[PDB]
Amino acid sequence: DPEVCCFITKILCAHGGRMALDALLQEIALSEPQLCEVLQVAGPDRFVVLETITRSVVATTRARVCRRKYCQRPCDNLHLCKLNLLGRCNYLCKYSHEVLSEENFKVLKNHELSGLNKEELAVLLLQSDPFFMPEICKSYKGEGRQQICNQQCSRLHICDHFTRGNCRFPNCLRSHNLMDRKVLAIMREHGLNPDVVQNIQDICNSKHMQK
Ligand SMILES: [Zn+2]
Ligand SMILES: [Zn+2]
Ligand SMILES: [Zn+2]
Ligand SMILES: [Zn+2]
Repeated sequence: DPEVCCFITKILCAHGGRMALDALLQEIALSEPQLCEVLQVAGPDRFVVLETITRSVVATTRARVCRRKYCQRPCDNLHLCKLNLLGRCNYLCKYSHEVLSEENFKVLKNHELSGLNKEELAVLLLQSDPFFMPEICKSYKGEGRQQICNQQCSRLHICDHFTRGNCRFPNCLRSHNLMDRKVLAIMREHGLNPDVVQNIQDICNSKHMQK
């Protein structure tokens, strides 16, 4: 049911975007096969199930924040301040700080996320929309060479395709490890804590299996 999915998303986001199946069952009030049937039918575009023997669920969405500076309407994306959600916008900003605006509520409705408050929505977006990640080094060509990039580098040395869930290269040498200490340090500065990065990592790992 749509009312069931929406409610799970809500529980997960209220616990930081991730829950172990045991903790979820003790909130949703369904049986393990009832909950698993819901999760599997909804798909990996809503819930990502992972075994770490210990089953865990990660909340995700196909909803996206508009990347344009001056966007000409109509637009099917959310219109908000990226920096404000990353805790880097308190100062004037030309982007909307009204998360649950009229236009955004319409978008949330298309993605069945109208139930969510601004905190739950932010948790969800920080781990689902690749737009919230730091800029990846444009001159990064992969590991195992002398010239990895054109510097002495302050940017991410990760596979750009992997973050967009479209790394289709047979034996890719560009890093897929967002859990690397050097990467986590760049993430922390951008406004993404290690728990958020762990969720991004697992959603990206899931997207890599389908494509
Ligand atoms: Zn737009
Ligand atoms: Zn702002
Ligand atoms: Zn670089
Ligand atoms: Zn790759």
